[PDB]
Amino acid sequence: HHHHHENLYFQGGSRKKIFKPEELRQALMPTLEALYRQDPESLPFRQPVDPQLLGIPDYFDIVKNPMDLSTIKRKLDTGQYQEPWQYVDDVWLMFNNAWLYNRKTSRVYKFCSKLAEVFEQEIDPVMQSLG
Ligand SMILES: COc1ccc2c(c1)c(C(=O)Nc1cc(C(=O)O)cc(-c3cnn(C)c3)c1F)cn2C(C)=O
Repeated sequence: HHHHHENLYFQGGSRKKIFKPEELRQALMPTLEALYRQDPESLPFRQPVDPQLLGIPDYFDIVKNPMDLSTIKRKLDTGQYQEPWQYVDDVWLMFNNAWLYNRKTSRVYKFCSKLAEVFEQEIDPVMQSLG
């Protein structure tokens, strides 16, 4: 959760601007696209986890707030984010759920780490420009 330390405007205080959905798409969709471009690493993250399909019925005992790339895409596509930090926190939620649910020595854990590396590189300059 180190990103809470930077861009303190998103952490708290009074409203200084209204982000329009188009503004957020233009700034943020490229960072999401960067994750989708990771093949094979994005494949476990392009749809919500389906416990019955994947044989992991305990999934929702562990992960209370599921998230995935397609949901994040949809929220950007339909204007459901009011501010950029909400998008960033959903990306981190997706990664944190995967790292929580999966052992370190499983494929999905490894793929999560790769995607997290890619995201950090793409997002940092973007969030500076929006803060
Ligand atoms: C069996 O144990 C687990 C445990 C956690 C998993 C997954 C599996 C997982 C996953 O396998 N997602 C997934 C889902 C689907 C789907 O159709 O819903 C498809 C793939 C997939 C697509 N192509 N490939 C090679 C794999 C895919 F990787 C995604 N997970 C997450 C994000 O935690």
